[PDB]
Amino acid sequence: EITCQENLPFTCGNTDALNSSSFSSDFIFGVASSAYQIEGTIGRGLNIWDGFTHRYPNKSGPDHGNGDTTCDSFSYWQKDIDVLDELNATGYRFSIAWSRIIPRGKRSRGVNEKGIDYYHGLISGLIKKGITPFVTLFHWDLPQTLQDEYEGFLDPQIIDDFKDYADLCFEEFGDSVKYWLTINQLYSVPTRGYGSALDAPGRCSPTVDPSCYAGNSSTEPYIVAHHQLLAHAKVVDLYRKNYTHQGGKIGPTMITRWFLPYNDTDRHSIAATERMKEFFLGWFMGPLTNGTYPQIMIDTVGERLPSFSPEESNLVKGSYDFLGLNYYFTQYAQPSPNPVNSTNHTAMMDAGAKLTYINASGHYIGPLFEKDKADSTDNIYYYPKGIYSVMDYFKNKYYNPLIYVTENGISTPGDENRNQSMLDYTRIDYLCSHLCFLNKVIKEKDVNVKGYLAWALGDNYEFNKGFTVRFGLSYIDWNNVTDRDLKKSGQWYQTFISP
Amino acid sequence: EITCQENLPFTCGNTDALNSSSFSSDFIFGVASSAYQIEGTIGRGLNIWDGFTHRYPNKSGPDHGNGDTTCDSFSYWQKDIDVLDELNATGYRFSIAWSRIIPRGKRSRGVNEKGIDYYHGLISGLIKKGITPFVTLFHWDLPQTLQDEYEGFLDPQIIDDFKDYADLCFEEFGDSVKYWLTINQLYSVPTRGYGSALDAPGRCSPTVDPSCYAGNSSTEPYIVAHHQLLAHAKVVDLYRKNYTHQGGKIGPTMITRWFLPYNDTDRHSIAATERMKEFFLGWFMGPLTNGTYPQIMIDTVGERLPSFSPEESNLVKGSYDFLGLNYYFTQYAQPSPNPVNSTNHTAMMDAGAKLTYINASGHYIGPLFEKDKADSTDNIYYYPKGIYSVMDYFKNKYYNPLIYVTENGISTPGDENRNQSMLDYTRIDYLCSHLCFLNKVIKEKDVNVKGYLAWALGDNYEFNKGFTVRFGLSYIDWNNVTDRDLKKSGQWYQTFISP
Ligand SMILES: *[C@@H]1O[C@H](CO)[C@@H](O[C@@H]2O[C@H](CO)[C@@H](O[C@@H]3O[C@H](CO[C@H]4O[C@H](CO)[C@@H](O)[C@H](O)[C@@H]4O)[C@@H](O)[C@H](O[C@H]4O[C@H](CO)[C@@H](O)[C@H](O)[C@@H]4O)[C@@H]3O[C@@H]3OC[C@@H](O)[C@H](O)[C@H]3O)[C@H](O)[C@H]2NC(C)=O)[C@H](O[C@@H]2O[C@@H](C)[C@@H](O)[C@@H](O)[C@@H]2O)[C@H]1NC(C)=O
Ligand SMILES: *[C@@H]1O[C@H](CO)[C@@H](O[C@@H]2O[C@H](CO)[C@@H](O[C@@H]3O[C@H](CO[C@H]4O[C@H](CO)[C@@H](O)[C@H](O)[C@@H]4O)[C@@H](O)[C@H](O[C@H]4O[C@H](CO)[C@@H](O)[C@H](O)[C@@H]4O)[C@@H]3O[C@@H]3OC[C@@H](O)[C@H](O)[C@H]3O)[C@H](O)[C@H]2NC(C)=O)[C@H](O[C@@H]2O[C@@H](C)[C@@H](O)[C@@H](O)[C@@H]2O)[C@H]1NC(C)=O
Ligand SMILES: *[C@@H]1O[C@H](CO)[C@@H](O[C@@H]2O[C@H](CO)[C@@H](O[C@@H]3O[C@H](CO)[C@@H](O)[C@H](O)[C@@H]3O[C@@H]3OC[C@@H](O)[C@H](O)[C@H]3O)[C@H](O)[C@H]2NC(C)=O)[C@H](O[C@@H]2O[C@@H](C)[C@@H](O)[C@@H](O)[C@@H]2O)[C@H]1NC(C)=O
Ligand SMILES: *[C@@H]1O[C@H](CO)[C@@H](O[C@@H]2O[C@H](CO)[C@@H](O[C@@H]3O[C@H](CO)[C@@H](O)[C@H](O)[C@@H]3O[C@@H]3OC[C@@H](O)[C@H](O)[C@H]3O)[C@H](O)[C@H]2NC(C)=O)[C@H](O[C@@H]2O[C@@H](C)[C@@H](O)[C@@H](O)[C@@H]2O)[C@H]1NC(C)=O
Ligand SMILES: *[C@@H]1O[C@H](CO)[C@@H](O[C@@H]2O[C@H](CO)[C@@H](O)[C@H](O)[C@H]2NC(C)=O)[C@H](O)[C@H]1NC(C)=O
Ligand SMILES: *[C@@H]1O[C@H](CO)[C@@H](O[C@@H]2O[C@H](CO)[C@@H](O)[C@H](O)[C@H]2NC(C)=O)[C@H](O)[C@H]1NC(C)=O
Ligand SMILES: *[C@@H]1O[C@H](CO)[C@@H](O[C@@H]2O[C@H](CO)[C@@H](O)[C@H](O)[C@H]2NC(C)=O)[C@H](O)[C@H]1NC(C)=O
Ligand SMILES: *[C@@H]1O[C@H](CO)[C@@H](O[C@@H]2O[C@H](CO)[C@@H](O)[C@H](O)[C@H]2NC(C)=O)[C@H](O)[C@H]1NC(C)=O
Ligand SMILES: *[C@@H]1O[C@H](CO)[C@@H](O)[C@H](O)[C@H]1NC(C)=O
Ligand SMILES: *[C@@H]1O[C@H](CO)[C@@H](O)[C@H](O)[C@H]1NC(C)=O
Ligand SMILES: *[C@@H]1O[C@H](CO)[C@@H](O)[C@H](O)[C@H]1NC(C)=O
Ligand SMILES: *[C@@H]1O[C@H](CO)[C@@H](O)[C@H](O)[C@H]1NC(C)=O
Ligand SMILES: *[C@@H]1O[C@H](CO)[C@@H](O)[C@H](O)[C@H]1NC(C)=O
Ligand SMILES: *[C@@H]1O[C@H](CO)[C@@H](O)[C@H](O)[C@H]1NC(C)=O
Ligand SMILES: *[C@@H]1O[C@H](CO)[C@@H](O)[C@H](O)[C@H]1NC(C)=O
Ligand SMILES: *[C@@H]1O[C@H](CO)[C@@H](O)[C@H](O)[C@H]1NC(C)=O
Ligand SMILES: *[C@@H]1O[C@H](CO)[C@@H](O)[C@H](O)[C@H]1NC(C)=O
Ligand SMILES: *[C@@H]1O[C@H](CO)[C@@H](O)[C@H](O)[C@H]1NC(C)=O
Ligand SMILES: *[C@@H]1O[C@H](CO)[C@@H](O)[C@H](O)[C@H]1NC(C)=O
Ligand SMILES: *[C@@H]1O[C@H](CO)[C@@H](O)[C@H](O)[C@H]1NC(C)=O
Ligand SMILES: [Zn+2]
Repeated sequence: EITCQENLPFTCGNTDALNSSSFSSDFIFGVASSAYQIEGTIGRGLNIWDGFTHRYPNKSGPDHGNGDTTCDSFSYWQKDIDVLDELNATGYRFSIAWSRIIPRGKRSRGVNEKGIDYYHGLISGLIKKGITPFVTLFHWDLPQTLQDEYEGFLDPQIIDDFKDYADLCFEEFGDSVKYWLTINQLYSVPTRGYGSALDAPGRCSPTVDPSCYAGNSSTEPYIVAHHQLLAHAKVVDLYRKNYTHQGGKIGPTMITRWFLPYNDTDRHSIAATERMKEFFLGWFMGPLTNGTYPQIMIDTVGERLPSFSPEESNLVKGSYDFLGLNYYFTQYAQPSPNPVNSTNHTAMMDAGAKLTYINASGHYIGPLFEKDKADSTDNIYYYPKGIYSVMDYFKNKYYNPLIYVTENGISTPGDENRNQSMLDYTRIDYLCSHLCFLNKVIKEKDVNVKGYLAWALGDNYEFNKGFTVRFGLSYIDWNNVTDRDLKKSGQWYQTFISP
Repeated sequence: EITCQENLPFTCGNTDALNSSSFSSDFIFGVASSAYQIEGTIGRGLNIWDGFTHRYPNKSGPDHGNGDTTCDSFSYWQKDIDVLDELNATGYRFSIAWSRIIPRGKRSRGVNEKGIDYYHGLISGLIKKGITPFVTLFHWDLPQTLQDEYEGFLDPQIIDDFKDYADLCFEEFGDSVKYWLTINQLYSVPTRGYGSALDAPGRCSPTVDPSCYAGNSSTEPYIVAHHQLLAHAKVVDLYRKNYTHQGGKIGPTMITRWFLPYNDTDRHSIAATERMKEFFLGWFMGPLTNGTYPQIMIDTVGERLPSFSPEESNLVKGSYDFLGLNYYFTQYAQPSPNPVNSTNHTAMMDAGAKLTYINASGHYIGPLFEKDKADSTDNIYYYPKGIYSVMDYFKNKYYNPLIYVTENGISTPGDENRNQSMLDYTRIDYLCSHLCFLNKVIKEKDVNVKGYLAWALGDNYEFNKGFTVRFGLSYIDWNNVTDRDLKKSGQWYQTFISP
C-alpha cells in the first residue's frame, strides 16, 4: 500500500523510498522544453510570440524579457543533450518552431533547409544517447505571416497550413520521431490569446484590455478552440493515413487541473466544480472522445459555440493515439455570475465559476506554487493529489486513454542569486510529491500512464514572465548562457532515475 | 566668393563665418530619424527588420543589437520634440512604421487606431513648435506578413498593399503633413536586402552567403528595384490625384554618392566612374525622369532587367514633386570584371567597377568617415565637395529638381565613453564642411535645394551595426534611454541655426 504526502514537509526526495524502479520497467522519465522558450530567433522567421512580446513588452514579462536569445539552444542544443545524458533520461519533449522550418508559414513558399538540418541533428543526437523524442509540432509559435494574413487560428485557413507543416515534419523527421504532439495545451491560446489577451496574439474585447489590437473575448475563444480541434484532427488523420509505416503515435496536449468545491457541502459550489471540469477539460475532451462539445457548454454558450458537421465530428472523435497531459495545480470552484451582455464578457465567464486556492473555511489547498508580489492574495498553491485525481478522471471519464505526463514543474524566483537558485529544494518537493501520487494512481487505479516529462530541462524564457522566474532542473546564467548546470533538483532527479 | 575646405583641419564650425543666415531665409534646417531605429516594438506588429535581426543576429550588428527597445521614442516622442525645440529646428524627418498602423500589412485586415494616434500626437506636437514634418512612408520596415505571404517587394502584389497603406497615411495625416517621402534610399533594399543579404529581408544566391534562406543576387535586385519604382509611382499618382487638396509635395529618397576616377588619366577608370553614376544614380533617376532605365544598364543587364510597359513608363516618369537626397560619401571607381555566369554573381557587379577611398597614386579622398576594425583597408573616408558635385549633377542631368537633403551625418564609435561621445568634434567638422559646400553649390550653381536634415536626431539602432556606433546630435544612455542630451555637435548646430 502506497501512502503519499499532501503537505509540507515531504520525505519523498529520498530515493531509497521513491525512485524509477517504483514504476514499470518501460516507463519513460525525462524533461520538456519548447522552441520559443529556448532556441532564440537566429536562423528562423518571426512568429506571433516575437510579435506579441515586441508590440506589448509589458505583457512579455515584468522585465520585458523575450525569446530573442534566451538560452540559445540554437547554438547549444548539444549542451541540452548533455543534460539529458547526465540525467540518464529516456525521454525529451521539445517543439519544432514552425517559423524555423517554414519561415513564410505556407509550405508552398519554400522550406528552410538549414532549419530542417537543425532538428535532424538534435533528433539524431538524442537517439544516439538512448533518449526518446516527444515532439510538439505547435507550441504556440505561429508564423507571424499567418496571423497577419488571416489571424491565424481565428480562420479556417489555418487548417490546411497546419496540415502542410505537419506533413513536412512527418516526412523529414518521422523515420526517427515516434511520439508526436500536435498542439500544446489546447485551452491556453483560446483563452489567454483571444480572451484575456495575456498571451499571443493578444486579441480581446476593447473593454477587457484597451491595448488589444482587435478581438472579441466572448466569441473568439470558441472559434479558435474549434479551429484548433479541426486542425489537430486533420493532422492526426494525415499521420495515421499517410505515415502509418513510421510506427509512431500522435496526440494532443491538454493542460489539466483538478477542481474541488470551494465549499464541499454547498450544492452550488459542487455544481460549479463539475461545470469547471466540463468547461476546462471537456471543451476539448468531449470533442476528442465523442465528436461533440459538453452539453453544459452547448446550453450555456448557445450561438457562440460552433457546430461540427457530421464529417468534422467523425474526424475529431478518436483523433489521438495517446494524450499528453500537462499538470501543475488544482483549484477550488465556487459559483460566479455569467454576464453575457456585459461589454467585458469573456468566454471564461461562461463556466459560471470563480477559482481560488483557499476554500470557504480558509484552508489553502497545499504548498506555495507561485508567489504574486503585486497581489499576495493571488498566490498560487499546489496540490499533489491532483495528479492522482486527474489521471483517475481521465481513465474513468475518457475511455482509459494512453497517457504521457508531458509537463509538470514549479518555478523559483529570478530574484534569487545563483546559490539560492541551485538550492532548489522546493522543486524537489514538488516533483517528488507528484511522482509519488502518479505511482499511486497507476498502481491503484490502473491508469495507462507510460511516461513523465518534467518542466523544464533548463531555465528559459517563461511565457508572460520573462526571466523573472526559473523552471529549470538545470541552471542557466543569463550573462553567459552556454552551460546548463544541474541544480539540486536535477541531481535528485538523476538519482531518482538511476537509484 | 565662397571658399570651402576639403581637408582637416576645418574652420567652418565658427558660426561667425557659417550659419543659417548664410542660406536663404526660408531654408529648412533640422534632423532625421526612422521608425525601426527609434521607436521600439511596443504597440506595433512585426516587420522584416525584426525578422531579420532575430533570425540572423550576427547581421543585426556586432553586438547583436536590434530595434526592440532602442531609444524608446514610442514612450519618449515628446523628448524628441524637445530636442528639436532646443535646436530651433524648422524640419524633422521621421518615418511611419507600417507595422504600427497596419500590423497585418493589408489595410482591409484592419488598422491600429492607437498607432494612428501615436503619429497624430507626434505631428501635432511638431507643428505646435513650428517644426515642419518630412514623413517617410517606408523606411525599410515592411510588415513581416507581407514578406512571408509573397516576399514583399519581390512580388507585384506589393504595389497595391503599399498604395493602400499610403492612402491611409494621406487620409489620416495629410491635413498636417505637407512633405512626404515614399521609399527610403531606393538603391539599398535591392542591393543589400536582395543582393548581398546584409540587410532585411536577407535574400541572396546560395554561394554569396549560405545563410540566406532563398534568393538570387543576380536577378532579384532588379526585380525589387522595379517594384519599388512602380509602388512609388502608384503612390505619387494617388497623392497627386486624390490628395491635391492637401497642398503638399511628395518624392522618393535617393542615396547619393559622388564618383571620381581611381585614375583620372586612365580612360578605363573614367569609364567605370561614368558607369557608376548610371548604375547607382541612374538606375532610379532614369526611370524617374524619363521612364526608362539607362542605356548602359539595358545593354549590360539584358534579360535580367525588367521592362516598363508604356503605361508604367508614363506612371513612373515625373513621379516626384521633389527629391530627398541622402548624401554621406564619395568613392573612386576603377574597372572590374562582370562574371555573369559565376554562381556568386551579384547585380552590383554589373556596373563593372571596383570602389575605393584611395586613388591610384595613394591619395585618400578625405577625412575618416568610418573605421572598420576587422579590416582597416576597408575604412570609409568622406569628401565634403561631393555634396557640391552631387547637387550640381542632379541639376544638370536630372532637370533642375527641387531637392531637400534628407540625411547627412557621421558616426562615432560606441566604444567611446560618454564624455568622449559628447565631445563629438569630428561630427561638427563633418556637418559644417558639408554645409559649407551645400551653400556654395546653391550660390554658384543655383541648385534648388530648400532644406537640410542631418542624420540623426539622437543615438539609435544603426542598421547592420547595432549600438556599436552612434550617429546622434544628441546622446542617449542605453542604460536609461529617457534623456536625449545635445552633444557638442547639437550645441554647435543650435548656434548655426540661431547665430
Ligand atoms: C455524444 O455525441 C452524441 C451525438 O453523436 C450526443 O447525443 C446527441 O445529443 C444531442 C443533444 O446534445 C441530441 O440532439 C438533440 O436531439 C433532440 C432530438 O431530435 C431528433 O428528434 C428531434 C427531436 O424532437 C428533431 O428536431 C431532430 O431533427 C431529431 O429528429 C433535439 O431538439 C436537440 O436540439 C435542441 O437542442 C440543441 C442543444 O442540445 C440546440 O442546439 C438545438 O437548436 C435544439 O434547440 C438536439 O438536436 C441537436 O440539435 C442541434 C443540431 O446541430 C444537432 O444536429 C441536433 O442533433 C442527439 O439526439 C443525440 N444523438 C444521439 C444519436 O443520441 C451525446 O450527448 C449526450 O447524450 C445525449 C443522449 C444527451 O443526454 C446529451 O445531452 C449528452 O450530452 C454525446 N455525449 C456526450 C457525453 O457529450
Ligand atoms: C528616354 O526614353 C526614350 C523612350 O521614350 C529613350 O529613347 C528610346 O531609346 C530606345 C533604346 O533604348 C530606342 O529603342 C530602340 O529602337 C530601335 C528602333 O526601333 C524602331 O525602329 C525599329 C528599328 O529598326 C523596330 O524594330 C522597332 O519596332 C521600332 O520601329 C530598336 O531595335 C531597339 O531595340 C534593340 O535594342 C533594345 C536595347 O536598347 C533591346 O532591348 C531590343 O531587344 C533590341 O535588341 C530599341 O527598341 C526598344 O527595344 C526594346 C523594346 O522593349 C522597346 O519598346 C523598343 O523601343 C527608342 O527608339 C527610343 N525611342 C525614341 C522615341 O527615341 C531614350 O533613350 C535615349 O535616347 C535614345 C535616342 C538612345 O540614344 C538611347 O540609347 C538613350 O538612352 C531615353 N533617354 C534616356 C536619357 O535614357
Ligand atoms: C458551506 O455551505 C453551507 C451550505 O450553504 C453553509 O451552511 C449554510 O450557511 C448558511 C449561512 O450562510 C445558513 O443559513 C443561515 O441560517 C441562519 C440560521 O437559521 C439564518 O439566520 C440565516 O439567515 C441563514 O439562512 C438562510 O438565509 C438565506 C435564505 O435564502 C436561506 O433559505 C436561509 O438558509 C444555512 O443554514 C447553512 N446550511 C447548512 C445545511 O448548515 C456553510 O456555512 C457555514 O456553516 C453554517 C452552519 C453557518 O455556521 C455559516 O456561518 C458557516 O459559514 C458553508 N461553510 C462555510 C465554511 O462557508
Ligand atoms: C594612370 O593611368 C595611366 C594610364 O593607364 C598610367 O600610365 C600608363 O602606365 C602604363 C604602366 O601601367 C604605361 O605602360 C607601360 O609603359 C612602359 C614604358 O613603355 C612599358 O615598359 C610597359 O610594358 C607598359 O606598356 C604597356 O604594356 C601593356 C600594353 O598592353 C600597353 O600597350 C603598353 O602601354 C603607359 O605608358 C602609361 N601611359 C601613359 C599615357 O603614361 C599611370 O601609370 C603611372 O604613370 C606611368 C607613366 C608609369 O610611370 C606607371 O608606373 C605609373 O603607375 C596610372 N597612374 C597611376 C598612379 O597608377
Ligand atoms: C462579440 O460578438 C458577439 C456576436 O457578434 C456580439 O454579440 C452580439 O451583439 C450584437 C449586437 O448586440 C447582438 O445583436 C447579438 O444578439 C449578440 N449576439 C450574441 C451571439 O451574443 C458582442 O457585441 C461582441 N462583443 C464585443 C465586445 O464586440
Ligand atoms: C476546506 O478544506 C478542508 C481540508 O480539506 C476541509 O477540512 C476537512 O474536512 C473534513 C470533512 O469535514 C474533516 O474530516 C477533515 O478533518 C478536515 N481537514 C482538516 C485539515 O481540517 C474542509 O471541510 C473544507 N471546507 C469546505 C467548506 O469545504
Ligand atoms: C539566377 O536566375 C537566373 C535567371 O533565372 C539564373 O540564370 C540563368 O541560369 C539558367 C540556368 O543556367 C540559364 O539557363 C539562363 O541562361 C540564365 N539566364 C540568364 C537571364 O542569365 C541564374 O542560375 C540564377 N542564379 C542563381 C544562383 O540561382
Ligand atoms: C589622386 O588624387 C590626387 C588628389 O586629388 C590627385 O593629385 C592632384 O593632381 C592634380 C593634377 O595632376 C595636381 O594638380 C594636384 O596638385 C594634385 N593634388 C595633390 C594633393 O597631389 C592625383 O592626380 C590623383 N591620382 C590619379 C592617378 O588620378
Ligand atoms: C527503489 O524504491 C523502492 C521502493 O519503491 C525500493 O524498494 C528500492 O530499494 C529503491 N531502490 C534503491 C536502489 O534504492
Ligand atoms: C502597458 O502597456 C500598454 C500598451 O501596450 C498600456 O496600454 C498599459 O497601460 C501599460 N500597463 C501599465 C500597467 O502601465
Ligand atoms: C496523402 O498523401 C497523398 C499524396 O500526397 C495525398 O494524395 C492524400 O490526400 C494525403 N492524405 C491525407 C491527409 O489523408
Ligand atoms: C467588468 O469586469 C471587471 C472584471 O471582469 C469587473 O471587476 C467589473 O465590475 C465589470 N464591470 C461591469 C460593468 O460589469
Ligand atoms: C562562458 O561560459 C562558458 C562555459 O562555462 C565558458 O567556457 C566561457 O569562457 C564563458 N565566457 C566568458 C566570457 O566568461
Ligand atoms: C542508466 O539507466 C540504465 C537503466 O536503468 C542503467 O542500467 C544504467 O546503469 C544507468 N546509467 C547511469 C550512468 O546511471
Ligand atoms: C552669419 O554668417 C555670415 C556669413 O555667411 C556672417 O556675415 C554673419 O555675421 C553671421 N551671423 C552671426 C550672427 O554671426
Ligand atoms: C553568423 O551566422 C550565420 C547563421 O545565420 C552563420 O552562417 C555564420 O557562420 C555566422 N558568421 C560568423 C562569422 O560566425
Ligand atoms: C481615388 O479615390 C477614389 C475613391 O476611393 C478611387 O475611386 C480612385 O480609384 C482613387 N485613385 C487613384 C490612385 O487615383
Ligand atoms: C566569388 O566571389 C568572391 C567575392 O565576390 C571572389 O573573391 C571569388 O574569387 C569568387 N569566385 C569565383 C569562383 O569566381
Ligand atoms: C533615468 O533617466 C531619467 C532622465 O534623466 C531620470 O529622471 C530617471 O530617474 C533615471 N532612472 C534611473 C533608474 O536612474
Ligand atoms: C528661432 O529662430 C528664429 C528665426 O531665425 C529666431 O527669430 C528666434 O530668435 C530663434 N529662437 C531661439 C531661442 O533661438
Ligand atoms: Zn526581440
